[PDB]
Amino acid sequence: DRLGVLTTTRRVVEQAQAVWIDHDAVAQIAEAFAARQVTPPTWNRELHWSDGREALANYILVLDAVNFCFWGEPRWRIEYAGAVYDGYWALAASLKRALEQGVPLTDASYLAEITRDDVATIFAGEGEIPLLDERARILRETGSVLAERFAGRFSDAIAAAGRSAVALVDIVTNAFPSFRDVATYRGEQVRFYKRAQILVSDLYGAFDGSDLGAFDDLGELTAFADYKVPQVLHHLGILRYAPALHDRLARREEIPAGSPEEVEIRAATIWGVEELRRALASRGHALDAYQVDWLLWDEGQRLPAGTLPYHRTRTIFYLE
Ligand SMILES: Nc1nc2c(c(CN[C@H]3C=C[C@H](O)[C@@H]3O)cn2[C@@H]2O[C@H](CO)[C@@H](O)[C@H]2O)c(=O)[nH]1
Repeated sequence: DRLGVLTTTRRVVEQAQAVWIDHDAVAQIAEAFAARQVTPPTWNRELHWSDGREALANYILVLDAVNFCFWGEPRWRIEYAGAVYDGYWALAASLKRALEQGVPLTDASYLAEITRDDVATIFAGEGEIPLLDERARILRETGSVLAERFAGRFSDAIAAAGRSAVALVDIVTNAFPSFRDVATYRGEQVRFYKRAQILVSDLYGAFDGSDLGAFDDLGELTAFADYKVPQVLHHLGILRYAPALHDRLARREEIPAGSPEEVEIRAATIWGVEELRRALASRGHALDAYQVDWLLWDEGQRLPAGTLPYHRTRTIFYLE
């Protein structure tokens, strides 16, 4: 456990007061998923952009740099190629739309200099992308670190990982402050690394496990502690919420980032996915944790209305 995500989240799950895993539900979900041999959707090529290996690598870095927090009213929606998109697909469609119109979002020089007005246009639609100014600051940070550290080529960073998914997460969090996804719980550091781990899996997806997306240790990635996978784990009965937390999610009351309740949901999401992976594997359906994550996240896209709302956390980068 070379990143310490499973080890530190395990401490949270064992002590957790608002969140617990129903291991009976895990076994019952495993039985059903293993029977119909469910796999995750193929990495989505319609709404993800593509080009040369150097450009595609920078595109993945940019995509996942700003891959967070799409909720709010009025709902942020985007028009691309005849269809309207919200949430993640709005992020993906907005970047692809921009690049196709010749916006150089793969050029470190441009990224380093990008204005509030530039990213407001890239993400222009109904409402406004949450934390707009924050995404401008991250794209500047991302651009200038690419330029200074890696000759404006994320391929250099990937090359230095030596086809270790875990080594690449560590290289990203070391170099890019905004990818440092840790918290504390009862005075102990909890490590999560949602966006850095997503990034590694998105390279694997984009490059078909070849060239820059080649990794010999993808099994070492955990789930990505977001707000849809826990909502899917709650819907499937795997995650249970205590009264006060349940009522907060139902009332759509925002939950402060790094608060005990938020850290417990995220830690229980990691261990919810890992317990489902173990149970599935025991029933002869061996998947990697990131594959179980993708599968569950896909389920998140078509939950039956009346399902308990996802937790609302404003992703904070107070330590720029
Ligand atoms: N755990 C998890 N979270 C994901 C994703 C994604 C998008 N992933 C795509 C890439 C490969 C998968 O098959 C998906 O189509 C966004 N997100 C996050 O979901 C939330 C709402 O989009 C945000 O917190 C995003 O950062 C995921 O796969 N797993």
